Amino acid sequence: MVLYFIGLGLYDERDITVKGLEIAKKCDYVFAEFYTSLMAGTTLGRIQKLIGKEIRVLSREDVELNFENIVLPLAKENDVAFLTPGDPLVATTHAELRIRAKRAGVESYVIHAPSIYSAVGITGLHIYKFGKSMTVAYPEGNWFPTSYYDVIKENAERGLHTLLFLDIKAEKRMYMTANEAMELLLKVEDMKKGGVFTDDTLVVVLARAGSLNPTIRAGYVKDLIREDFGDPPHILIVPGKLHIVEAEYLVEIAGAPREILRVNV
Amino acid sequence: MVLYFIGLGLYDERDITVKGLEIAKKCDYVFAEFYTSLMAGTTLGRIQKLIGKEIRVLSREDVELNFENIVLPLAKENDVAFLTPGDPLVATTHAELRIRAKRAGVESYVIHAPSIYSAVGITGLHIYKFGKSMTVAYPEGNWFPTSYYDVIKENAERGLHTLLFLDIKAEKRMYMTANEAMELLLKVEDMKKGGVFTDDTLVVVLARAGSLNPTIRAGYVKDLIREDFGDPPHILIVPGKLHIVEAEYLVEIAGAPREILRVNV
Ligand SMILES: Nc1ncnc2c1ncn2[C@@H]1O[C@H](CSCC[C@H](N)C(=O)O)[C@@H](O)[C@H]1O
Repeated sequence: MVLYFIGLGLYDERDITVKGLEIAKKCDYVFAEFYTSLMAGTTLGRIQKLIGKEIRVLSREDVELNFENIVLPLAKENDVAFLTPGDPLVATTHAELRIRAKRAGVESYVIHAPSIYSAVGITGLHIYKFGKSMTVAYPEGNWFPTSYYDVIKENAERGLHTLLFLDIKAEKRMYMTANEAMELLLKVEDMKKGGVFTDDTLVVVLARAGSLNPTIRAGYVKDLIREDFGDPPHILIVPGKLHIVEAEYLVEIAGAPREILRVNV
Repeated sequence: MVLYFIGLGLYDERDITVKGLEIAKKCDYVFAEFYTSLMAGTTLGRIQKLIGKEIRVLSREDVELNFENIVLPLAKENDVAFLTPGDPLVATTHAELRIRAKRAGVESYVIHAPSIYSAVGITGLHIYKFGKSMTVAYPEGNWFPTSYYDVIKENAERGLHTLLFLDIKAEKRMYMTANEAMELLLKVEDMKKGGVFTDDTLVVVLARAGSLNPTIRAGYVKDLIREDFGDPPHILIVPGKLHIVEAEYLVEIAGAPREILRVNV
């Protein structure tokens, strides 16, 4: 009679909360999805071994079109868990799955876990200063989407930081790199000539957040566009003007150049 | 000789990530602070029992003024952990403590935990639609803060939601309720009269996120300003223009008036 939405955290199998693990261990069935994101620092095998339950993986269609035919029926007469990378209900379409549960006469509870939305705090940027967030998407065929670029302009205009998720093909395991995102943005800039993202723009790159050894780097696009930030996933952040303390952190902790202490403050 | 900033999570001691618990268990000395937020579902005892260590609680002054004299010294010789509610670097100034660690020749690592900042996902509001966030601070003497009112206006104009952290004076056991935050906002509307926050403004209240049964309520200020949402902590959210599915969730899950189902696009 209960469905548990349990987050797995940021990077590996230990990023799940003690509450999340203990509850999942007492469930009769355990589902998971890895289409909204992947746990780059672990495997399904390691996650199963830790929970001690076999985990049936679901596709985007399994969830989006048949959550009520696949997961909810079992939740009617058992304790069922639905695992997802990060914090549950962060992924735009997930909240409504709770409405489905309600409609099916199933109770649902949410066990939270670390999300990249809060993990970026490790970049030293004050979290209250973040504005609208967006995802950078790959152009394709006759379609060049550029709204993420307009958002950077609108946020920075107001002194707000912009968090940019990079496109991902979880099935193909093809991640967009911070480098590809920057070059995409330089291309969009050349098209709109808006002066929003150039070689002189200051950006922050966060890779493998959650890991004990994440890669935190800050600098101008002209020097970072070709730097190796390691293995995915990659998160890109275009900061609005900086508070002196944020700059000091980026310089001391993320190796940013002294120049931002006068140029971007 | 290392320093770990370990988040304890949103509500009780089980909201700590497995990574955090296992590392906290092997540390030589364990420090913590409980003034940046409130964990209503646990006590210091349960935390000590859970990690098997004496925890010495620090005050805002011990941290802001003597972190480098109290904590950093031991980090030179032993492995130390600094426990904080939620995520250690979110809506705090704890990030700056890493700079102090570096300048003292001490290595630091951050272990994330579920933060209220991503927990907003449980309100059904798309977290990418959140704009700049702010804190509603208690008036002090003749000084009456009002920036949080302008922020709501700014975000609303852009159709973005506004997350409002509520104030806290842990040394006096004071935790601002959503009700008090609403009262303060109506007063500010009085001074400014920008038509930003009134009896007809739709708001969302999330209380004690992280527990199995948090209070999630949505409605008009005229009907919510006197309603009891349980014990703290509470945050307050002033949504902008809603998406259809955001509205459906608020009504079905957060018990909002059916008529916010009709959006004025
Ligand atoms: N479980 C919870 N439920 C509702 N609000 C919460 C909360 N935990 C924190 N808050 C809100 O945030 C304020 C403290 S701000 C510090 C936040 C913390 N680092 C984190 O990651 O969550 C509180 O006064 C309250 O308004």
